[PDB]
Parts: sequence; C-alpha cells; structure tokens
Amino acid sequence: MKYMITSKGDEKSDLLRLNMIAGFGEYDMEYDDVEPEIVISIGGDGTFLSAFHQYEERLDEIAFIGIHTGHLGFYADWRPAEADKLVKLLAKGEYQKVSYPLLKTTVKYGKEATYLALNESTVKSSGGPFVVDVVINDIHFERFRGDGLCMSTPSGTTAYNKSLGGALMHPSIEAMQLTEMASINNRVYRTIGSPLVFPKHHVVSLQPVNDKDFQISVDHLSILHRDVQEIRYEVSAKKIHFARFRSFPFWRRVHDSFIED
Amino acid sequence: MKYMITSKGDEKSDLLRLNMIAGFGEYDMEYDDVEPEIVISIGGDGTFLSAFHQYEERLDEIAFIGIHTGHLGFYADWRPAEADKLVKLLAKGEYQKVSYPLLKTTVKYGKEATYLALNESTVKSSGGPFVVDVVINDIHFERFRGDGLCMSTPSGTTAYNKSLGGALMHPSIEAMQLTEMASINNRVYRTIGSPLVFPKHHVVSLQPVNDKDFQISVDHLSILHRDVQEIRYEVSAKKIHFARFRSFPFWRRVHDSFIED
Amino acid sequence: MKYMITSKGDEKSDLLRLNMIAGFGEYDMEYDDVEPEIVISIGGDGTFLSAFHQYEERLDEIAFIGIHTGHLGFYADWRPAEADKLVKLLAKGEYQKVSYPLLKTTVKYGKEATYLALNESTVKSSGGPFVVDVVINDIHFERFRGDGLCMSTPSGTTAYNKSLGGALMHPSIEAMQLTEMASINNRVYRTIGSPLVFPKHHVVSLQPVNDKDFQISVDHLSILHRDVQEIRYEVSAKKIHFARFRSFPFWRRVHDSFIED
Amino acid sequence: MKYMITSKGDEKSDLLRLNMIAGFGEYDMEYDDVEPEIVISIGGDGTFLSAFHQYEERLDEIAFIGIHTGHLGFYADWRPAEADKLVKLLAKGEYQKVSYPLLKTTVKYGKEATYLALNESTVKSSGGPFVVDVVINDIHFERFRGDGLCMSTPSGTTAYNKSLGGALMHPSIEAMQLTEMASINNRVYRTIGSPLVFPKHHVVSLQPVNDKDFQISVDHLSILHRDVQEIRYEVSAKKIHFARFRSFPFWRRVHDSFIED
Ligand SMILES: Nc1ncnc2c1nc(Br)n2CCCO
Ligand SMILES: Nc1ncnc2c1nc(Br)n2CCCO
Ligand SMILES: Nc1ncnc2c1nc(Br)n2CCCO
Ligand SMILES: Nc1ncnc2c1nc(Br)n2CCCO
Repeated sequence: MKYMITSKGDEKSDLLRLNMIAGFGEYDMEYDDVEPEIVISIGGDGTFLSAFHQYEERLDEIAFIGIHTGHLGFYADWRPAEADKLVKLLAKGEYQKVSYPLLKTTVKYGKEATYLALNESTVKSSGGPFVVDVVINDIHFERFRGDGLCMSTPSGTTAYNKSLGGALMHPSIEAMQLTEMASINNRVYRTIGSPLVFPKHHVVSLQPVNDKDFQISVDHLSILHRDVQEIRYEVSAKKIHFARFRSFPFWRRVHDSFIED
Repeated sequence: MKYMITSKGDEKSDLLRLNMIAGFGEYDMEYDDVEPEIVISIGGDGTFLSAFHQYEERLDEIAFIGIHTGHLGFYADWRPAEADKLVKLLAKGEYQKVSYPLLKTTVKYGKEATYLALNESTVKSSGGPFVVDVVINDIHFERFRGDGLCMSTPSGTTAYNKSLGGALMHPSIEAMQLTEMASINNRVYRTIGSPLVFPKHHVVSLQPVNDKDFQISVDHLSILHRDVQEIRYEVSAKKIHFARFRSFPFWRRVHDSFIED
Repeated sequence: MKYMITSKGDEKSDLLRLNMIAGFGEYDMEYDDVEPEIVISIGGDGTFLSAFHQYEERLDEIAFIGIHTGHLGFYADWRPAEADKLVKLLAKGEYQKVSYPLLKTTVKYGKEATYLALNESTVKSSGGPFVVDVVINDIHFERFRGDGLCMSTPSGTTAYNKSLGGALMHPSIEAMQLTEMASINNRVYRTIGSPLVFPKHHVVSLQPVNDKDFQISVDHLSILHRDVQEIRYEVSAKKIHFARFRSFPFWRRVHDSFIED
Repeated sequence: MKYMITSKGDEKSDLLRLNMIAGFGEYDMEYDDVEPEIVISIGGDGTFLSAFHQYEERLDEIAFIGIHTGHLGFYADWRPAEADKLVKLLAKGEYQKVSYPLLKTTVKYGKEATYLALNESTVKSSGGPFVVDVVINDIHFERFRGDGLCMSTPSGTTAYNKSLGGALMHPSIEAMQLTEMASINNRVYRTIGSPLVFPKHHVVSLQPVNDKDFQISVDHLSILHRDVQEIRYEVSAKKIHFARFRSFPFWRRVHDSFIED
C-alpha cells in the first residue's frame, strides 16, 4: 500500500521514522505523501492533528495511526517499542478500522467558508465584548455574553472541552458538545450554564449582536474573521478512520491519562 | 381505547380530571386502571413519575401524556386549557409516539433485585463513609470516595444530574450519564471529576470496599439495602412512549424552564 | 507542664505514644488527661478532631499539636521521626503559639443548643426535600432548595468545603465560608450559586419552610434534630491554639497534600 | 468643596449631570476636574471604573459616589431620582466614608511598571500556550497551564471572578482571590483547581517558562507586554473611599443584582 510518515521533528521521532521506513522497505509498501492509504504519525496528539489536516480531503481512503514518543496521547496511543510489530501487520493488511465523528463549522460573511475539526472549534471576540445570540434549530435559545463558546467532538471532549467543565463521552456516540467560557449571569443576562449535547442533524447557529469580528479556531489553526453574519455548527457526515491491531478501550485511555498509568 | 387518569390530589387537578372523564364519556373510550392503553397524568413531573412506576410492567402497550396544573414540567408539558382538545385527538387516534431511553439498575447481595428509572438512580452510604470501586466494562477505572454517585437518563439530565454539574443531552440519544457528588481529590484519592456519558451496552459496576450498606434510590423511591455485593448500571432495552399532538422540542422545553417563558 | 496523648488505636500509634511518654518521663512533665496544658494527637486529622472536641471547654489553656502516622494531615503535620525532638522543646517551653478561627453553630427549637466546629457544619433534610430561607444579618437573601449547605472554617476549607467547589483561604483570615450542595436553579428557584465569605460579626440564619427536622453535623458528630425553629452561623470568639517549633506555611501544606510531596 | 462629574455620554446621563451642576451652583461648591474632593460618576460600573483611574493618584483626598442611569451597579448604586437629595448632603458634609481594598500589580522586564486595580487583573498568552510557574511567598506552588489567571479584589469578586467560579467575599475583608481559567489537569500537569484567598502582605509571583509575552489587563485597560521576567500580585496599601448617605449592605446589592430586585 501507499504510506507516509510524519515526525515531530526531534531526534527520537526522526530516528524511529527512518527505522519504520527501512522496515517497510522489506515489504510491498510504497512511500507516497500525495495519495497515501496509511498515514503514520510519530510524536504526540498535536503531531497527529497536523497529519489529519494535511489529508482531510482524503479521509475516506486513509486509515490513520499514531505513535507517541512522549507520554500517552489519545490519538497517538502506540509505544515506540511496538513500531516493528506495527510494520508487520500493516503490510499483511486484514486489520480492522474504527471511525470517530467529526464537527463541521460553516462561517458566513457579507460567501461561505467551511472547516472540519477533530477536537473542537471555539469562538472569541477580538478586543471588545463577546455577545452572540444562540439559535438551536432555527429557534432562539439564549443570548450568551462572556469569553466565548466551545463546540467539541466526541473524541475531543478529553481536551479543551474537559477543562471547561464539559463531560467525557464515548467516541462511538455521533454527537457534539457545547460548553461555555466564563458566562455572565445576572438578572439581565441568562445563560443555561450546563453543557449541551446535540445529536446528529441538529444545527447550532451563532449570530452577532454588536461587533462582527470574531477570533475563530479549528483545532490548532486560529484566524481572525471580519464581518461575520453567522456561525453554524453541526455533526459532519465525514468520519476519521483508524487502524486497530489490539483492544485499547477509550475508557482505559482515559484512566491511563488522568487516573494513573 | 382503555384509559386512566391520575391526579395530584388537589382541587385544580381533581376538577380537571373529572372534566376529561366526562369529555371522554362522549366517545368510544373506556376507563380502566388495570390494562390501560392511554395513561394521563395531571399535576406535575412528580405526579408523572408515579404514573410511570404504576405501570412499568406494561410500558410497551401504553402511551403516556402529562398535564401540568402548575409550572411547565418536562414530562407534563400540556397546559390545562388544552385538555378539551386533548380528549378529541386521543379518541380519533392516528397520533404519533415518541420514545425515550431508560436506565436499568441491578443490585446483587449474598439474589438479584432490578429496577427501572426514568430520571436517575443514586447511591449513598448509610452513616459511614462512601467508598466504592468503579468498574467500567470489567475494567477497574477509579476508586471513588465522596458523598455518592448519580447515573442519569437522557431526559433525566435536566433534573438532579443538572444540579451536580452534568450536561444536558437530547433524549433521542441512547446513553446514560454518570456524575459525582462531592468527590475527594488529594494525592491519595484520584477521581476523574468530569461527567461520563456511556453508550448502549456499556456496563458500569459499583463494588464496595469496606461498608456493604448503601442508600440506593430510583427516581422517587429510596430504600436501604444491606450486604450489597455489586451495583450494575446500563441502558435499558425498554423505552417509555409518549403521545404527541404538536411539536414541542426538547430544547424549547429547556428554554422555557431555565431561560424564560 | 500537664500533658496528655491520644492515639489512633493501632500499633504504630500506640507504640509511638508510649515512647513519647517515656521520653516525657525524663523531664518535669506530668501526665494528666483532666486539665492538660499540652494535648498531643497521634494518628491523623480525624484523631486530631477528636482531641479538639474532648477539650473544647479548655481551649484557652491548651496548645494542640498533631503527629501523622499515615499521610500528611493539615492538623497532624509532624513526622513520627520528629517525636523525640518534639519532647525536648515541649519541656523547655519558650515555643510560639498560632491561633485559628472557629465556627459557632446555634440551634433553636420550640431552648438553645450551641456547638463549636473546627472544620465545618452542614445541614441536610431527613427524608423529605430540603428547603430553607437564608437570612443574612436579618435580611432575607435567598430560598435555598437542594441537598444542603456547608459553613466552613478557614482551616476547614481544605476539606468538605473544597469538595463542594469552595475556595481555600488562609487560616489567618477571621471569616467563614458558605457553599451549596446541589442547588436547584430553574425559573422559580433562584440561588446565588457562588460561595460566600462572611467576615466577623456577620450572622447567617437558616429558617425552615415546610419540614422542621434536619440532619445537622458538626465536624464528625452528626445528630438528628426535631422541631428546629432556626439555625444560626457566625464566627466564634474562641480560637484553637497550636504549638509551633518550625515554619510550615499553610500554602506549603496545601502543596504537599494536593500537588505533590 | 471642589467636585466634578463624569457622564456615560448619552442624553439620560448628560441631562442629569447638568441638573446636578445647577443644583450644586446653589451651594458653596466649586467645579474642578483637576483637584476635586468629590467625584460623582453617572452611568454604570464601567463609567465608575473610568472615574477611578482618572484620579488614582489622589485616592486619599477623594470620596467617590456613583449613580446608575441603567440597572443597579455595585459601585453606581444610586437611583437618578435621588440626585437632588444627594446634592444637599454633599454640600452640608458630615457624611461617613467607606473604604474598600485594592490590588497592586507589579510587572518586571529585562525596569518596573506598577498598576492599581479596583476589580481584577488577568494574565493571558499572546498566541502561543500560557505556561507559568506560580510562586507564593518565595515558595514554588504549582506550574499552571491553561488560558490564564485572574487575581480579584474583594469588591471585584462579583464580576469576572464570579464567572470563573470564584467566591464572593465581603469588601470589608482585606484580601485578594486568585482563580483559574480552563486549567489542564492530566497525569503530568497538576493545578490546585480551587480558588485561593490570600491575606494582606502575601505575594503571589507569576514567572514565565517558555514564552515571555503576556496580554495583561487591569480592570478595563489591556496592553501587551514583551519580555516579562515576573508578575507580582499583592494587596495594595491604598484604598478607595466612598460617600455613604444611607445603609446599602453589600449582601443586599448582591441580592438585588443576582436574585431579584
Ligand atoms: N483529543 C485530545 N484529548 C486529550 N488531549 C489532547 C487531545 N488533543 C490534543 Br492536541 N491533546 C493534548 C492537549 C494538550 O495536553
Ligand atoms: N426530568 C426532570 N427534569 C427536570 N425537572 C424534573 C424532572 N423530573 C422531575 Br420530578 N423534575 C422536577 C424536580 C423538582 O423541580
Ligand atoms: N481540615 C482538613 N483539611 C483537609 N483534610 C481534612 C481536614 N480535616 C480532616 Br478529618 N481531613 C481529612 C478528610 C478525609 O481525607
Ligand atoms: N465590581 C463589579 N461587580 C459586578 N459587576 C461589575 C463590576 N464592575 C463592573 Br464594570 N461590572 C459590570 C460587568 C459587566 O456586567
């Protein structure tokens, strides 16, 4: 199969990348970073996030796999000592694939710019206060005033969603979770406070009230947007595909990362 | 059809119950509280919870409907002025049914006692400290020490789950949410802190460490259990059925109850 | 001086108690558990709490000191290997004393029963719902409905107050902190949600609305009270006195207990 | 006395300002915005914050007073219909003064720049991650990694400190409260999580780990700082002075703003 490997850039990751390429050279495996079928990430969850966005236009023809040269990540969950055993079963094929949901973010101006997220997508104000009207399925739900909002994916709930008080949900659930960022709640402003979990086909629409400039982020990339008319969130129809060679439950990766390993 | 109506017990609810019975008398409707097909609850969410547990052995042959003589409830979401219009379409049939998930709670001693919950099921200690080992799908996940735990249904997240910091999830999602109750987190005890959302077929098992007596509750009923060997939580295969005559979205019932009506 | 020593009851604590008594026998020290001037606690924070309530009627003539035979406590913060060096400077005197504030709890029926707390004092409902009217300095502030309330001392903020979301305050601040326990907040019930810190001479008064029976606790002891007309909280005029032989800052005991030791 | 009046800038505030000036003209009152002894703020809490920073170099010779032409503020807590009665007792003098604590913020580069805050002072990262080492009284306490930190004044706890989960403390307590902003807590990063209340003479020092650029704010003004070597927080020796003509308790201003008015 066509494969490619990215690296964090340091010695420990670059040396292991060259060893796996040499190990792949002993098989019927061709290196290609244009149309690969197996994308291997060596480094951390941040390195895996870059590998996802490098090939987000070919998500259906790619099976991702991550290797953590540091601590255990949620996407890079393979120890470096298992790289030689990974090269074997990747060439023999017959492996199973797991699919996680994704978040679609549509921005509208006065055209349309869409994005795909693996972790979350946040919205902040550039300088002035952040005040938006939250509309759920064409129905006005609340007028949020605070630092911002965060719409997270199922597998992304263990990251920024978790630090904001959100709940951890199993990645087999096709849903998205919205959490607040330091909301103001007096007798004049009223937010729900609790995190909200939306199923598929539900559309959450953010609409400005005064300022039209917002600092929007998708995973790692963050870019200022000007004259925003609407921000739409919804579960994406596309999914990310992983390659599994052993049982590593999500709740066990949660235990090893937050309880003890 | 066979129908029956329960009441909160006060004048406002008893008078409306007698008016609907007289209104049902003008149709091909028979009153029967033994094997009814339409169970009407007049009062509040607590009155609706009693109507659910009165007929939990016939959930598949019953379509529930609630009327709130006080403030708007999440289960009793029909104004009293709409009772006459309810009697009409209930006799003509051809109405649609909505189904919400349920929570199954199994308790084991040294036999087995099972329960069905519409809102949540909590576990506390009777007197001494509450220390249990949390096991998710046969894998030990954490040793919880605190006041207790709360496993909630999707439609039950707006109640006790919400007061504990849990997230609100749409009742169309077949899942269950576990939240903590004043957990201790020092350098010796370590809990996850975040609420956890489990999909179908996931089993969360609570196991004692020292004391074996627990104060377990299912919705409104709460009874002391002695010599408990295990407590098992999982999404139930049975569901509760409602009768809909108009579009009342869950997110709009959340708005009218917590934002403003 | 007159001294006495309590023990957790196990070997490790009983053996160290007998060694310190023999070490005290080599000095001008008399053992007396009736009117002691130095109360030594060997065990943990729970053992120290028992030593405090055994002699709460003589707080002004006693300097407490705690030894932890297990993990580091906030009151028992002396390693067992320092017991021999403790016996020396306790006989030579000339040591400094530190004073921490206390919480006074007054209960009224239809007489008066007062209590003194070192950590916190909580109020719960016995069976039915818990609904009380919170009155701050004769002014009605809110109608709380939930599991209960917790009024904590400065040094007690690191315990049950911390698990409820309360803030940690330095024990040199003469104040008390009130936190909530799973409060209900809809469009009909409205609580402040945030913890409240009251200075000296402020009186927080809890008054029943329906049920008059409450499950009140003071530190470790918890007893049911019937026909309660009012519950009054205020910072006590009495303080607890410790014996210091080295600088152990409160913020360093917080670090070693929750960050890492 | 020498006095001056600021306005929000709209009709309702400008008209009331001209009426009070004409009302002051009937007395022995001189208008002067250079060295005033009575600073009157008409508008809201934001307008009052501007009046404080306009004359922060003369805090000991000024008694502030605020008028809210909109909703009730915590600093502007006088209804417009009471302006005529304010002009009377302000000229007759013999009024009492109330004093609230302040927060001192010192920034060091590679000189020193100091600031005075009435509400709070926050620190964020400009672009990259925010990682600082928190040092309390020359002792390392934790390595914070997240969005940022917020050090609040007693009277400022009802604002941004409240939205971050902090506690509300009476302004008669000379202290400062530090809260977190979406902290990361895994098996490698460990923060206290709970808010911290520091008494007078305690110094909290923030020190960079990688990036040296921070987005620091003091009340409303926010300015980027480059090559920061340290950030020091401590309770200020200076206080702000108000003019009281009636009893308006802090806990009652909390009730009217968050419960109901
Ligand atoms: N999905 C994720 N779950 C947990 N952690 C994550 C995730 N993605 C990244 Br990048 N990280 C690391 C954040 C800095 O510790
Ligand atoms: N599922 C529910 N969601 C919200 N509220 C509820 C629910 N069930 C009951 Br009973 N209540 C009323 C609790 C006391 O206000
Ligand atoms: N004041 C206290 N601060 C922290 N912890 C405490 C305190 N008192 C006791 Br008892 N503990 C132990 C509780 C069970 O871990
Ligand atoms: N000290 C303060 N307490 C409460 N609220 C405040 C304060 N200062 C200002 Br400005 N506000 C208004 C913030 C936007 O509602």
